[PDB]
Amino acid sequence: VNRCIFASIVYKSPCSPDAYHDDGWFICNNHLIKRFKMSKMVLPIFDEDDNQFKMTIARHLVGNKERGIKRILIPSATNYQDVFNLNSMMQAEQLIFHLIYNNENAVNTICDNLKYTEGFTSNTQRVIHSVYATTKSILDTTNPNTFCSRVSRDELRFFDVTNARALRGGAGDQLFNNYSGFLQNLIRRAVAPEYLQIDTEELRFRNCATCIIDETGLVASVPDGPELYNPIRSSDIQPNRLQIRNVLKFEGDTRELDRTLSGYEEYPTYVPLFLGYQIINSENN
Amino acid sequence: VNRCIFASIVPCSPDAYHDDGWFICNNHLIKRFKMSKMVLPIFDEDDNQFKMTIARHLVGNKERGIKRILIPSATNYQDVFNLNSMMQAEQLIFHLIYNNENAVNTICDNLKYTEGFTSNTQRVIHSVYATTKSILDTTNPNTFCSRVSRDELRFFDVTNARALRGGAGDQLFNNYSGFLQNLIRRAVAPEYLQIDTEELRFRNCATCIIDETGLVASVPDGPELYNPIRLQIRNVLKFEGDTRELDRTLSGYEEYPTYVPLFLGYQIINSENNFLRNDFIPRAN
Amino acid sequence: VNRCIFASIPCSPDAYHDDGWFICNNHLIKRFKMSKMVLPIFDEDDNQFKMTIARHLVGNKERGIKRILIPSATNYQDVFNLNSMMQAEQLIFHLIYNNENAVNTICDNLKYTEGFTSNTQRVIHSVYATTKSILDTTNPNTFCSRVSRDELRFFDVTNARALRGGAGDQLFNNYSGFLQNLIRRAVAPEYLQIDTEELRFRNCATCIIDETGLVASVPDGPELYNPIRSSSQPNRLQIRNVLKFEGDTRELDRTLSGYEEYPTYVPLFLGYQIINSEN
Amino acid sequence: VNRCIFASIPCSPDAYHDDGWFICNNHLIKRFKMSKMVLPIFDEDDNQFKMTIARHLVGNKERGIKRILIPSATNYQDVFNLNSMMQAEQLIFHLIYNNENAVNTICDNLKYTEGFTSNTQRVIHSVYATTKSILDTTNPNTFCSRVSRDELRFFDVTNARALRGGAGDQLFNNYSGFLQNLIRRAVAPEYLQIDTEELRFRNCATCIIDETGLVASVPDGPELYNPISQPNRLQIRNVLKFEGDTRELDRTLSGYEEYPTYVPLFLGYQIINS
Ligand SMILES: [Zn+2]
Ligand SMILES: [Zn+2]
Ligand SMILES: [Zn+2]
Ligand SMILES: [Zn+2]
Repeated sequence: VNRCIFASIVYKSPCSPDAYHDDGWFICNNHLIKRFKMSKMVLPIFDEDDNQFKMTIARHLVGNKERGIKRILIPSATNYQDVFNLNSMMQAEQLIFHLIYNNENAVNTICDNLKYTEGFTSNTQRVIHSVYATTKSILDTTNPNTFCSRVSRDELRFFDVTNARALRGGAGDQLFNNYSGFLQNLIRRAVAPEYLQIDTEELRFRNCATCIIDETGLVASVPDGPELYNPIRSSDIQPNRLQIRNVLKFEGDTRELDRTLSGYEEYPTYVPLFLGYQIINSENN
Repeated sequence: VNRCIFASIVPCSPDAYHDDGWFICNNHLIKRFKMSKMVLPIFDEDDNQFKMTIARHLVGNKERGIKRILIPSATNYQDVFNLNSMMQAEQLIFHLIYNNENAVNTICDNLKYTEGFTSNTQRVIHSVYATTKSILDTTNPNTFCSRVSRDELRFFDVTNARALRGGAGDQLFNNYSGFLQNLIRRAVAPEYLQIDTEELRFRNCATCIIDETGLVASVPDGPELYNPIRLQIRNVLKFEGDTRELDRTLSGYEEYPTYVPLFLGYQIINSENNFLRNDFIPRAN
Repeated sequence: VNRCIFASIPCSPDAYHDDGWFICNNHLIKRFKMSKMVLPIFDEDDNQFKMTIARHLVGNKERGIKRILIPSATNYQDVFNLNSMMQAEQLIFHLIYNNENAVNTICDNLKYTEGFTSNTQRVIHSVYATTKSILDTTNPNTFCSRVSRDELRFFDVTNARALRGGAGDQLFNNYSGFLQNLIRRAVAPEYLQIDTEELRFRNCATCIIDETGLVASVPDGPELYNPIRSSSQPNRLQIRNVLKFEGDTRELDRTLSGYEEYPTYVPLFLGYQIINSEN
Repeated sequence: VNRCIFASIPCSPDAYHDDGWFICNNHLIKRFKMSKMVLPIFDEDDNQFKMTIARHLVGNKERGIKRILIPSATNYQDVFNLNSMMQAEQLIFHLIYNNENAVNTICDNLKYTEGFTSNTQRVIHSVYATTKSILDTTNPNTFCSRVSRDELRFFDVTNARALRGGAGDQLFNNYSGFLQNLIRRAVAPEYLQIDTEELRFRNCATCIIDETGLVASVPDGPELYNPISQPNRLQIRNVLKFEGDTRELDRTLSGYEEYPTYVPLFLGYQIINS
């Protein structure tokens, strides 16, 4: 039932129960925290008030104080190994990552290593092969670059729209493609465009984008100036050597005054992901 | 207790009864200015909290010009306010607000010309008048001994705050009646806040632009964002709610608000904090 | 009997307890960031006894003027928004600093009020008269006994062998005897010349005195860490910068509890002192 | 249950439990006139954290040899009469100080008198083997097989700023790894760069380590107030010159806090980055 690759892995995998349901997302929200700093979300859209589309969206908890690498949400096939250091991680995780990045050479090296171990042949071979095949089969349950484009559509999505005060830049759609198509689907669920064309009409959803794609990887960054403050809830996640941090935090009184005011309309303040443009065909000409 | 200015009417929401500086029902707020009494929760995620007002615009997307105007400039009041439709009390209120002494005295003589004034309704009417008067009087920051902002100053552009530049919008704000200034400063959340030692950016991009024509909802650039809500045409568009159910997973997903709240102007705090926050003094710069 | 001066007008319990200190610990903490305490002493043996020493409480990250514990009579008018607190405290401050001009100014400002010609005048006379009475009980006039007296004894270690001291050592003699005494009561002389031998009790003085007043400055290097602990304004808020650590040895701490604890503080030491024959 | 070295054939309650001190505090005083202690410190964010430290009680003593806290391998056999101990414990000290020539000299007298039934050979050799095993548990490099892989520490602060502690640190490295370990227990650094955070903890170091041994104090002039052949029979008697109160006037101050009354060992420089 549980789709999650981590739920396939064998420790604990206390997946968020959603993964047992129709949505079919590749990852439990828990592991979404684990490596991605992001929460799946919805942004319902409607005109006749039938709430029709309920389109998915994602929010990130990237700390404002993060710099450099930590700004990167998802590293490129270049240097993801350096970003992650999978030796901090189990062999199953290493396998999965190498598969996703198509590091088939490393996959070969791991299978060579395990070959000569008796615990491989005696016990683990069924686990390794079942996980390998199952994972790849899941990927190829979509892989719309392959498989007749059975899943989704051409979809007419673009992420590449000009920043008008930028130069005529734009690159690494090649890299987008090179991402295993489950990644591309994930993005197509994470990031809404600022714009959509209806078959006869265009609609705009935010004043400005919120995220960018470097050749290095997806980066939550302002196009200019300081990053916005992110109040990371800190409700959710080792320091075997002791770990320390400074932090800047509130102090002050008077909060009681809100007792009455709390009745008013209240605004959620998370950081959504915006980038790109969409259209629906009037006809599949 | 009910302190909506439109209690004077000779109907307000119960929410008006809170002792709060709105001095208006959400009812009349909507019915005149297409806005809602909203608030911002702000957190430092120890569950240390801070809070501010919000009011999303409600005016429909398509309509233009005066339709984009939320409240006209005094020089342009009647262009929006079709006074002839609007009851003399309403007219007098507005004229006072805009300082239209001329119209005030005009209505004064109209009292006599309304030979029904012989009915001694004048007593009630003028009582209502003075009632109204009271509130403006209280709002008047110019009263010598009234308390004023000194830890704080609000501005209506980034540059205007950052260098006290001759922001024409800020100039015209000052020129407006003190009540209007008060209501604006009450309603409008900034894009940025400087702090006694720090600065915070809430969004990379402002909501709207305003100019000497009046209070204006216009976007800074491009098209207005989507804004949802007998011999006539309902003209409704409709779209394929095919019932492709997904709630079985999505129901837990957090839903981003579909609203256009205010991120307009720039606040400075630049002093040893002595907020004294629990008082609605005019608190002028 | 309440000993604290401020109790005239929330005092710590030691105010009403038999403190030899002038001031309640609450007021001391608020104003000058210090805590009242002691050190024991031994006649080479279990035959042991005490001497008072305070420790200051100022943070590691305080800088410039903030480094001052007790400013001089000049700079204190800048260090403290004297307007920030009730007129009576202003008058008390001016009296203790001998700012009698400002005292008279406050008196005139009060008399200007039309409500002064009432029981307000009685209250004011009573309060400041009692304050002055205590002050003059502390201020030398024919003072000769052990109690509440000192007599030409030096902290300048180098000239104290000559029974002399530098102008900086003289400095506090410029202040009221109240100040001079309570200073020396709080801060231990690090060298001592007992009537029989001279000894040292610490090698590295923890605090310094300047014309600006009492500076809780390190003589050298970076300032030492301080945990600000315990101890208000509905009006006020701000942001705090908080260091913290993780990786707790919680179950090893059980074993760590098994041996003597040495707490850490900044006890106040400087200079030198001569001691009289005692009985 | 848990044991110190001196469980080797008395033991102390201090040695019912250990964290790599592996001596009674009894023996700490008995040998080097010091007591072990903990140094709790905190941030008020419920952020308590503790360090190990020791204190000596040998202030106001004179001419060095009286209050040297630790000998040197060059001189320990001189400053301590080896005849003070029996049952070849001299060999244990020779191991600790790396005088394996003296170890062999003792073994020359342990093979002599075979002790067929009592197996005095074994009687010494079991202790010696456990000593060597513990010493290489405190191996001078603590190679990763040796749990308790130490973090960096420096003592010559001035080159610890260059991470190049000089002759003092070289001599420390030459000293037996157990000595190094126990120094890590006893001596708090004057400075720690905890993720570059160069904290300072005291006005000044107290003790100083010479190539000849640990000296309780750098200065010998400004000595600090310090409370506390025919052996087993000596007596000393004291005289004091200070008429005063009958130790009751101080009862006024019975309520207030008192500052600690010790001279802990503060010395050196440390870095702990990532
Ligand atoms: Zn999972
Ligand atoms: Zn109303
Ligand atoms: Zn008091
Ligand atoms: Zn023992």
